[PDB]
Parts: sequence; structure tokens; C-alpha cells
Amino acid sequence: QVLRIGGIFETVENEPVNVEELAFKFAVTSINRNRTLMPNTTLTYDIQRINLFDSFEASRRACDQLALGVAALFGPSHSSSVSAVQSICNALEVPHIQTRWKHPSVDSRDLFYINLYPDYAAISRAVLDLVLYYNWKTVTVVYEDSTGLIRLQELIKAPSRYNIKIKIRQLPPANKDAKPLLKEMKKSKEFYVIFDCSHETAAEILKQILFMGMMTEYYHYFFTTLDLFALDLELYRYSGVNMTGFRLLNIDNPHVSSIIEKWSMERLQAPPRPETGLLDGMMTTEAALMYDAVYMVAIASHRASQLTVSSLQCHRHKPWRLGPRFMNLIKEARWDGLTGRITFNKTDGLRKDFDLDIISLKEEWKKIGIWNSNSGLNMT
Amino acid sequence: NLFDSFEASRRACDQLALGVAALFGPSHSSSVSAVQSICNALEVPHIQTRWKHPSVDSRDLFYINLYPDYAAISRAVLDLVLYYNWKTVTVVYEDSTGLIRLQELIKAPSRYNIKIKIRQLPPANKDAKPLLKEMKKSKEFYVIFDCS
Repeated sequence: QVLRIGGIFETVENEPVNVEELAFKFAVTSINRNRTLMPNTTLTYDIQRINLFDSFEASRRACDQLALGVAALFGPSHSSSVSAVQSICNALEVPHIQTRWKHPSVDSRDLFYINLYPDYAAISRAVLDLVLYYNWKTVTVVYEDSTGLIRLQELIKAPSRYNIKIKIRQLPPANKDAKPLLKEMKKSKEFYVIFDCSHETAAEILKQILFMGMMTEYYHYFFTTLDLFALDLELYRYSGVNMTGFRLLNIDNPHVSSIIEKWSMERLQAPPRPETGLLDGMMTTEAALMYDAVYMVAIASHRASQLTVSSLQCHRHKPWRLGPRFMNLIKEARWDGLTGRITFNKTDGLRKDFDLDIISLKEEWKKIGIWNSNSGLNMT
Repeated sequence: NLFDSFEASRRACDQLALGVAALFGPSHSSSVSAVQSICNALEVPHIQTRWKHPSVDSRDLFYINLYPDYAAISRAVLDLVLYYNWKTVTVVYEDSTGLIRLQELIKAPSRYNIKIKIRQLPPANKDAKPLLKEMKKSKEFYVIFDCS
């Protein structure tokens, strides 16, 4: 059979490039270029364009695409738009996969909620046993917003079972406000800091810390972003200061080398990039996880059989028969992608059991150990 | 029926088909978002009665809330504890929402010298008798109870 898929992307202003659907186009193109796995034939997509800052427009467009007939829904790309679409997803037996983070609730039915984001409690536990491993009695972690510590529920209760000294830093949303915090921490004799931020602020943080001359080996820097390779770190004349970070991606599986050189060449033929921190030839987190989601749909289609899309109305509501079967196809897939092994639980739709590579900066990146999800860290 | 955003959305559709000057409810933060987007698309005034998770990206004047925000509560609890000052305190919360509404007490070491112990009750409706046992064994007697 020939199936259809609905691509719900919210257009972001100041960027007509929108690398997200470009990544999706490569995903569908490459899966159509691989011939050793035919589900029954080639597969085709359906895409409609939605503007940002409005979810119910995406709602009509999703139900119109469903009336056209699609196997599942991709997105939405905004947190607010995620909440609304499960209203129709729950009805008509519509499974949904999410590419945007959302707070787990009790209204959520674990059958139609699937997200490709890693478990954040694992990240908190990982930084816990790492700081236990090298044994920092003094730790300062900086966050930007209220949600930041919901990444880190456990280090706040760390002094309970294990004695420790904990300090925290907060920055106003204006990145030009880093000078008072930085001067007060340097006058506080605070030398060990852990960064809980994303890639949108790593460059500004590093340039700010570079400007006022805090490059001494006394400091030790850690990041929660996963694009540590995606951002350039060869800014230190001597790389003697301990740079520590986590890596979930890998350069092994020479198909990964093929796709990185791929991405390099299209970005060369792409229009000029909108972010100066990005350099060609190497993936970001969102692109990798959404490639893995496309892979999940690929094996779902390959294991799919005797399945067709149907015209379903958001105004006339009838439960569509192939909901649970497609959700099962999603639910018992096995694959070791760019994120590693995939594990499923009936308590949520997030993926679990990930392994994080610890990275050290190249001397003036490097692999120095590994952490297992269920057996701790293995050092080399 | 509790926790059904689809039926709430259809009831909102019925109400707007009738035509109303204001819409009240629902009481589920999960459910209010869908109807809120529906009615923002339909651009009508509305009043909501419970706190909703921050998920705003553009200024919507369509969202008229009457609920004690956690932020005023926050500055209130800070100035109260500062008035009757201490050196060591302890905090216990329910879930991430407790973190959202107590980020400032978490930050309390930064602005002034103060010690906070961060506790959390099991999410199974069980007894935290150990937690309090080690808390009294810690020679600390002053714990906030942030709870519904």
C-alpha cells in the first residue's frame, strides 16, 4: 500500500530557511533512496504550512490533512500547539508523535503521547554521579529560567544522602546582564560552575567569560547542551582548563560520516546560515532526533501491512479503525539510531536508557569515558 | 467527563455557535489550552479560574485570569521569612510545580547568607515519616509546607 503522512510545522519569522523541513526532506529522500528495505513500495509525504503563535489554525489544518488521509501527525514545533492537537488525536483513534518537549500530566493517555526527547532525570543523575566521581565539594550551577531546575530536581536534594555545598546562579533574559553576576561570583571566590543552558546561549556565555579574562586553570566548566561539538571551542591558546561535557551523538557507523559530509555539502549549496555559531558538516540535536523519528516511521511502515489512510472529519467524529494497530507498530519497534538504543515504557512516551559520552577539549573532541543508563559510568 | 479536551473543545464550539459574551472554565490546565486557542482564533474575551502553565509566545489579550500567581506569593514568602530571619531552613515540595513556585527560595543563598534543605514527598500518597525523622535529626526545625 501507499501511505501518507502529515507534516505540521509552525513557520518561524526572520528565517525563510527553516532547516527543520529541510532535514525532513532529506529524511524522506534518503529513505526513498534506500532499496534494501521496501515496506511495499516508496512512500510519499503531505506538508502544510502553519504560522507561529497560533495553535488552532494548525488544528484545522491537521484535521483537513486527516480528511485527506495521513498515517500520523508530525509536530507541533511549539509547546503551546502540542497541547491542543491531542484533543483531536485522542478522538478518531489518532496516534501522535511529538518533537517538542511538554510537561507530563495525568490527562495524558500514554497511548497517543510519544516524544523523541531524552529523559531529563537521567541527565540530572548523570551529572550527579560525575560530580561524585571527580568529587567537587563546591558546585555552582547557573540557570536562566524557572523551568531550568526542573532539569535538575536531584542536586538540590543532594546534601541529604551525601554532604555537599551547592550554589546557584540566575541570569536575566537579557544576555547583557552577565557582568554583575560574573563580577559577584569572581569576588565570591567561586571557581567551579556548571552550565545548564541550550545552544542558543552557549556562544554568548563563552564570549562573555572570555572578555573579562577568566580563562585560568582554576575554573572548570560543564555544559548541558549537546551541541558542544557543533559550537567551536578552539578559542583557547592552551587547553589546560578542564572542559567537560556530555555527548549523545557519535561519529561511528560510517553511514554517520556519509550523512555529515552530506549535510556539509547541502549547507554549502544552502543559502547563508542564520546563526553564526553553527558550522557545516555536523548535525544538531533536533535534526538527529527527528531523523530518528523518521526512521521509527520507516520501520513502522516496513512492518505495516494491509493498511490504508482514510478520510476523517474534525466536524463529523468517527473512531478510525487503524489507530491501535499503527500505534502498536510504533510501540514494538527496535532500532539503535543516532540516539542509541530505544526503550519504551507504559508510564510515558519519552524514550529512556541512553548513554552519554563524556568529552574533553582537544589540547591547544576527545573521548574519556562513558556512562550507562542502568550501570553507571565506565571510565577509560 | 474529567480530562477530555476533545469534548471540551466541542462544547466550546457549541457555545460559540450559540454566541456568548464570555466563556468560563474548564478547570483542567490541559483542557483550557485547546479551547483557549480555539477562542483566540475566534478572538473573544474569556475568563479562566485556575493557574495555567506558562506557554505564551505572543501577547494575547484574550487571556483574562483571576488567580493568585505564584510570583506574588513568592515575594511574599521571601519578605516574610526575611522579616523573621533565620540561618537554616528546609523546604518540601510536591513536584516540578513546587520548583516553579519556589525558584526564589531555591535562589535564597545567592542574595543573602542562608541555608536551605530541599525535601520532597513520595508521589504515591504515602507517609514521609523518614524525611521528617532525618530533618529533626539534622537539628533543624523550620520547614515550609508548599502543598495543595
